[PDB]
Parts: sequence; C-alpha cells; structure tokens
Amino acid sequence: TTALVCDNGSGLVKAGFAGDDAPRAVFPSIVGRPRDSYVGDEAQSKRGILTLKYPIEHGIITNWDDMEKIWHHTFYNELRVAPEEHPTLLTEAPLNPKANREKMTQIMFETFNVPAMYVAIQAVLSLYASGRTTGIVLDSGDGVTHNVPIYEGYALPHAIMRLDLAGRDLTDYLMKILTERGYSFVTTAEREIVRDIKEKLCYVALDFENEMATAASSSSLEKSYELPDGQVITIGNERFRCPETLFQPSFIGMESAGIHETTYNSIMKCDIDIRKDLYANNVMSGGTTMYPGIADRMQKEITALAPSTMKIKIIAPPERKYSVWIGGSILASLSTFQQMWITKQEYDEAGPSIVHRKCF
Ligand SMILES: Nc1ncnc2c1ncn2[C@@H]1O[C@H](COP(=O)(O)OP(=O)(O)OP(=O)(O)O)[C@@H](O)[C@H]1O
Ligand SMILES: [Ca+2]
Repeated sequence: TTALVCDNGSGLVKAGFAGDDAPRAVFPSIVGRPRDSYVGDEAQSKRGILTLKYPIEHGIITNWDDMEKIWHHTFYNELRVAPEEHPTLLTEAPLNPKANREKMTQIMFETFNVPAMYVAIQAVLSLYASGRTTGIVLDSGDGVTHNVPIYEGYALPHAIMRLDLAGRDLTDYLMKILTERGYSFVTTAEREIVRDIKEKLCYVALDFENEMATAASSSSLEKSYELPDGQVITIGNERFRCPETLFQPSFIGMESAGIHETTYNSIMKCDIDIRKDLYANNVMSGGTTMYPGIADRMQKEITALAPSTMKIKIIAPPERKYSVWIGGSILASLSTFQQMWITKQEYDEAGPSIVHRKCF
C-alpha cells in the first residue's frame, strides 16, 4: 500500500502520502481539553472552554497522551486511513532522546498497529530533498531554530546548535511593534491577522541600518494591508524589523547568538576536514526561513565571519517550508528504501531499540 509521511512540528503537523509533492494535511499541533479532547483549529475555535496545550516543545514530544491524540486524529480524521494498512514514516528533531524515539516506535506499533515504520531526522530529510548528503541545515520552524551539520548522511550531534526563537516569536514581536506604531494587535484573532501580515509582507534587509534609513527617509518601502473588517493599514519598517530578530535576538530580550553566528559556530565545531564542504552547502529549511532576502543576508553575514578566501553558498529551495515533509515523501517512495522499514515482525523480535539502527 502507500506509505504515510508525518512530520510533527511544534506548531504544525504536516502529514500525507509518500509520492505526493506536498502534505495533504497541515494543521496546528494543539490539543484542547475541557477547562472530549479537540485538535488543531477545532481546539482553537473552542479556546474559551478548553485548556490548550502543545504536545511538542522545541521539536521534542513532551506530552505523550496528547501526542497520541494528534496521531489518531491525523490518521482517522485528516488522512482518513486505517493505520494498520500503511507503513508510516515519522520525523524527529535534532538530538531527540533515545527513550523518546523508542516511545514513538512503541506507540506506532502498539497503539496504532502499523505494519511498519521509520523515524528520520528532519534536517537530514531537508538536506536529502535538496539533492545532498553533506551540508549544514538551518531549520527554523514555529518554536525552535537549529543548525544541523551532516556528513555523508549522518548528523553530527556534537556540532548541532539551537536558537530558542522561531516563527511564533516573530509573530508576537510583529504584533508588538505594530502596536507601538499606533495600531492595536493584542487578541488571538489579532494574532492570526498579524501572522498573515508576517507571511505576506515581511522580508530580511541586506543591511539593516541602511534599510532603517530608507524607511525613515521615504515611503518607498511601505505596503498597505487590508484587514478583515475592510480597514486598510500601512506596514513600513516593521516589514524587516520583525525578521531581523533572527539575526538580533536581543530585539526580543534574548542574549543568544543570531542565526548567522549559530551557523558559523556549528561549522567551527566540525572536523576541519569537512568545513569547506559545509560552507558551500548551507541549506535553509522550515517556515521561518521563507522571508525574501534571507539567503542574501546569510551569505553576507557568513562571509564576514569566515576566512576571506572561503567559498560560501546558501541554498534556499522554493519549496523549503515543507522540505522536511517532501524529503520524507521522496525517501519513503524509493525502491531502495523498502528494505529499511522496521516491520512489526522485526519490532516483535527485537523490541523498540531496533529503531536506533537507522540510516536517516
Ligand atoms: N511565508 C512565510 N514567511 C514567514 N514565516 C512563515 C511563512 N510560512 C510559514 N511561516 C512560519 O513558519 C512557522 C511554521 O513552520 P514549520 O512548519 O517549519 O514549523 P514547525 O515544524 O511547526 O515548528 P518547529 O520546527 O519549530 O518545531 C509558523 O510560525 C509560520 O508563521
Ligand atoms: Ca519542524
């Protein structure tokens, strides 16, 4: 039968069928229970009477009962499949604990009775989707941003870097600075509008201070945005101040290094034998890398940090919002991969620890 691919993130589930070019189901990774459980948009609609929780925090599954609900809902309600009929590829964060990976495996086989499964590293899937087995991935999602250097298909765990800021932070920051302008974006409905502004109108400046001067000197950078009630507002320097936070986390009160410095710092940790290959194969992935201008800015920033003679390249695939999912879709469809699934029989004999002998 067809394999399933489920890429569970902190903010969004991306799920579908291996061989498709995109996930069929993309929905909020949220479970609501009375203040008898509800998922995603149905939980958000009932937030007045439910306590909402996110079962994945910074990519890691932290609430297992709620994750079981997400997975059940995904199979039965979003995909409308019988999970016992389909091999299922799941994804994991960088540095996912062994015990976590084993528990995911056990749930798949014991709670959902899947015939087979696999767990792949999200960054490896994105690198693979880009046509590479060596490079360094910058994966910026809704909750977390990571740098994952990968050599000949293997993630280098000693050199993974984390930045505890991503898309939900940028949405909230945009609300804040738009409010400072004189608007009022404060309510949860107002958050949804601002996520839309963010995804439609924001961009990364090549030179932040130059761009500030331009925005303050003229209207050349302003855009209008029609609100749900029909009211038209103007977005100016907020277009690029919002994603500047990726490069300057101090904008939201964080002391952490920005994404250019985490990229550089990750590379430095890797064997000097492979540094030249990482610099020439920086691959962007995840929703929060979607800003226009981000590759150009990274290129400039890493150039400043690295030795002057280093060849540096930033690859930002058009389809990078879902490249984790797409890599999973391709991989699960390959003839060669079919020997790699962990089968129910194999799990029955070896137990959950079989999952660690994985090549993705
Ligand atoms: N075009 C866009 N421009 C800017 N941000 C975007 C765009 N599209 C999506 N995003 C943001 O990307 C985030 C979702 O990305 P993604 O699905 O990669 O995250 P995730 O897997 O849910 O989270 P994480 O990887 O942090 O666990 C949201 O915050 C969303 O607003
Ligand atoms: Ca993700």
